[PDB]
Amino acid sequence: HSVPESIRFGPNVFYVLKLTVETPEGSVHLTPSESGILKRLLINKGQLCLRKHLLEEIKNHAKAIVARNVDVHIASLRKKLGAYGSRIVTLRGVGYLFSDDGDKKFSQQDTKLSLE
Repeated sequence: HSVPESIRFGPNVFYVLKLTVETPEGSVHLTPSESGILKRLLINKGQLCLRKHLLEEIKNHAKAIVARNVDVHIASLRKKLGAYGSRIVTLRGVGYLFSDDGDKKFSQQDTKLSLE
């Protein structure tokens, strides 16, 4: 297991602590409450999670301060987030399988500055 602290999906990078994804043209902002849901799922990045239990992850980080539920906040997130919004898979039997890729990003070294 490896807890990542960044997002890299194709030609678009998203920060888990910035809430802003840089696009080819420029940048793209979004709501931290909706992007917060994808931020909690990014901590796992491809894992078997539950729905109701997910409320505990979105509740621990503002249970949407502008909605009625989290499931409805993830839908609007699909607008700001992008292709990552669809990442959250709701299997009718398994639960929540936000299958992304798997290639985590464990910050092994602390720096990199030497001849090659």
